[PDB]
Amino acid sequence: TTNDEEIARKLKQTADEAIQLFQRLREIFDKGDDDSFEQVLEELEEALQKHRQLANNARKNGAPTTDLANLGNRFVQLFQRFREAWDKGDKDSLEQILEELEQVAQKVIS
Ligand SMILES: [Cl-]
Ligand SMILES: [Cl-]
Ligand SMILES: [Cl-]
Repeated sequence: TTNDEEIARKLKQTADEAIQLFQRLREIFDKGDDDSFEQVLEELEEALQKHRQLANNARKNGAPTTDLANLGNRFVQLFQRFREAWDKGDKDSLEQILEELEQVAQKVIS
């Protein structure tokens, strides 16, 4: 098809990467180790940047966007706080911010 579907397909793919990766980060946090955790942490942020960049391109070409959410803004702003909490070592934040994140995700996917 057009390059506008390729963008629609990649928005959808990157959202699925983030959804997948957030589920795994979530449970490493109930388990695992800074090793895997920090690794999944960066994967999730890599997916979300791709998604964001794809979104800019769809907006440029005015592509007909079907956006499953926008707790998307909610999710991204909460994920930025989570990273600041992690990087600050602030562990009590981490648990609160991780719950809010799981709540947004489930609101979108269901
Ligand atoms: Cl989507
Ligand atoms: Cl908070
Ligand atoms: Cl919410």
